[PDB]
Amino acid sequence: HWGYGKHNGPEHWHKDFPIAKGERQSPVDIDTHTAKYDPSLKPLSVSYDQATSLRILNNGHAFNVEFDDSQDKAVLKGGPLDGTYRLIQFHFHWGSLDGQGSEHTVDKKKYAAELHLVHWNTKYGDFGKAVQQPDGLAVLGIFLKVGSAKPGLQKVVDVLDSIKTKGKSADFTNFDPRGLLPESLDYWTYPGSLTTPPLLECVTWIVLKEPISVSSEQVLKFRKLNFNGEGEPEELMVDNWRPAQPLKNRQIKASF
Ligand SMILES: OCc1ccccc1
Ligand SMILES: [Zn+2]
Repeated sequence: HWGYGKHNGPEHWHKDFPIAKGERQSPVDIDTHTAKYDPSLKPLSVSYDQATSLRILNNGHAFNVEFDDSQDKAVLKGGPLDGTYRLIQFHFHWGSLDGQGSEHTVDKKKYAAELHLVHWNTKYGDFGKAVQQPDGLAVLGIFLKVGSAKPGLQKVVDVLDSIKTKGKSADFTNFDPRGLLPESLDYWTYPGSLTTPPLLECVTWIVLKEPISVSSEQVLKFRKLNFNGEGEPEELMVDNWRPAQPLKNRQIKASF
């Protein structure tokens, strides 16, 4: 199956998922000089005060912190969005080195990692139906650079020991995602896709301009995770990022 190795990595995905060469694939390089300020964009609204996290899972390609999305508790709205999108999970993509790891790039610059807060359009009833719609998901992307530690991320870093291998999960209640947000909500937005198979073209991407900083020790712990399951040969979970894809017929808009 698909992965990030030499024989099943991003350049191989198109064989099982033809949409990999589609018209609105993600991630993309964000050319800051070509992105245009869009005055029609409404302010972004991130309401995570009532967010209810439940568990953290190592799924073989990243670790997801999952939330209870059976009620409107943590929602994203505004910005380029019409309607309300509910937070279902967040995960990261990172590298083997601080010089790479992000999926989106800024003027070709690669960050050490990238956080994806995934939300689905409540008008479609559930995540499974939303991914079958062009405007089914809204994903907030946040870059990570190495420098000072991010206090709000430590709880995540500390539990990784308990989900080292694929298929392992652990209770992860009362985690506040507001602790992973940068100060400014200025962003770039464009229509795209999931960056992992099935690569469905159902995402309105909202990528924040301001990165958050995490410590060398924090990202170091990410790199100790495994792509493999327990009892299998150990392959470190690193470089689980898809590279930039052709922008094709799309315009990236800036909120600033
Ligand atoms: O890349 C965004 C994404 C969201 C949900 C599931 C997979 C991928
Ligand atoms: Zn992702």
